[PDB]
Amino acid sequence: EFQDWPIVRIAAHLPDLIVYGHFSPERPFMDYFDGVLMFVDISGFTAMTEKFSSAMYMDRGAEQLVEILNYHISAIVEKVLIFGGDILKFAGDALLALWRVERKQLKNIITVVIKCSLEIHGLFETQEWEEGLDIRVKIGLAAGHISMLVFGDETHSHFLVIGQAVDDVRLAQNMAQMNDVILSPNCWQLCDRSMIEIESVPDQRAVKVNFLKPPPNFNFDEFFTKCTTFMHYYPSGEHKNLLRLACTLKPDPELEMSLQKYVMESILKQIDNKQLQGYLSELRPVTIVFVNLMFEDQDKAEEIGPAIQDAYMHITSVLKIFQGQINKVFMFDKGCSFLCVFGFPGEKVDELTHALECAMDIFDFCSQVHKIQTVSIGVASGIVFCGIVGHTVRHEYTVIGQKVNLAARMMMYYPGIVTCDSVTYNGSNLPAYFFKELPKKVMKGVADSGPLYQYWGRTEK
Ligand SMILES: Nc1nc(Cl)cc(N(Cc2cccs2)C2CC2)n1
Ligand SMILES: [Cl-]
Repeated sequence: EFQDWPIVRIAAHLPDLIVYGHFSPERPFMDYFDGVLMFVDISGFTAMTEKFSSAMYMDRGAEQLVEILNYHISAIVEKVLIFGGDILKFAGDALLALWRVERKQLKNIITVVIKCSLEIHGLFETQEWEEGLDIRVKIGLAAGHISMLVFGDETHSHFLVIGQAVDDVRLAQNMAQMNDVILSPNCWQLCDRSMIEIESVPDQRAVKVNFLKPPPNFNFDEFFTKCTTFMHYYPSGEHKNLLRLACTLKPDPELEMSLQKYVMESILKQIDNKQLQGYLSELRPVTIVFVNLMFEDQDKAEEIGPAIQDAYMHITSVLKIFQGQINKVFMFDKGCSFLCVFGFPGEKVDELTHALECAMDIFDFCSQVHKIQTVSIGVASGIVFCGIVGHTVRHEYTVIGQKVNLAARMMMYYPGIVTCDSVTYNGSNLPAYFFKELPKKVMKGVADSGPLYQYWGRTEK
């Protein structure tokens, strides 16, 4: 069976949630379901990101980084897929996966997902990034009601999953130490407590898995086979050796038109064999504009949806003018954030002045969108790693680096304003009184930030 059609290559960049969705063209589009979520990332990775920027890598740092990252993350991906999970999105060295199931099957699926989690940790027992540095992962699990949001215009589409289970998995995974599997409170509440031995996490209702101790007669393979009854797209029969059913997709121009809207044009160029397959793995100077949209505690998905949509419509128009791309969209703890990048495949130009002007335009517009409580934007400029991360069958373009993290922390630690780093401030074709030098905050994962500035804008008022 020939499988290497463009439609199949596009499907590598998307979950089954999207590939096999069959939803309307209205934007926003929302749907509601239940599932179990897994959030996982890799320890010692930042350490490596640093190693690969240095001269010892002889101009092949981005190539070597992408290789070693994909070596590890593709193993995680394969575990997830063989356990029946759907990888939703990647961000750097992190990924979110979903096992969508009927409410009645949540108990047994939690068991599957815990076993998957333990098998993931098992890959990394004894593993080192390099001699002297271990590679381990941290896992959070959650379960419950999940909403999906699809937003976009006639040319581009984005999706998010939303709700308390989504917030829960992020919180769980944040409490995890290397080697941990943390369960959300609701996940512990819904699980097969007869089989899962936990310990309390101090000052938290979330719990830590110590062991899976199944009954004497339990057989995991048989249990798993029964669970597959409820997995609509588990590869089976003649396709039992495939990691994904999506590998069997056949040409279908209406489906392909829908799916391509989720994928960046430079990626589609590679997929169409009009660009070299290695061209997107690079350490390149970019400017990151990280936009955070905060909603109220009580806001439901049905009001968040339209507001994201409205914000998006303006974001995309401004980025187009200023030559920027949306690299990734995230949502947790009532903040929807857009990781925007100026300068990447082909787009290099007063990149700084424009990133700042774009940020102010976004800030001013979004601040007026109904339901958006606070807009915050962090702007940082520097060398970042760009590349397609994941497995051959399930991968995405992503950006990794200290300036990405810096922009992300700025937007959270300095809410309600537009902030920029020192590179941006100094490089800009703009006068000093357009800025305000800020108090320096101690920020998680942040270096010495260097001086940080608010972009005040062109007038006092
Ligand atoms: N809300 C949301 N949706 C998706 Cl599909 C992904 C995503 N993020 C951020 C989150 C991580 C954990 C819970 S939400 C993944 C890509 C890092 N956030
Ligand atoms: Cl870096």
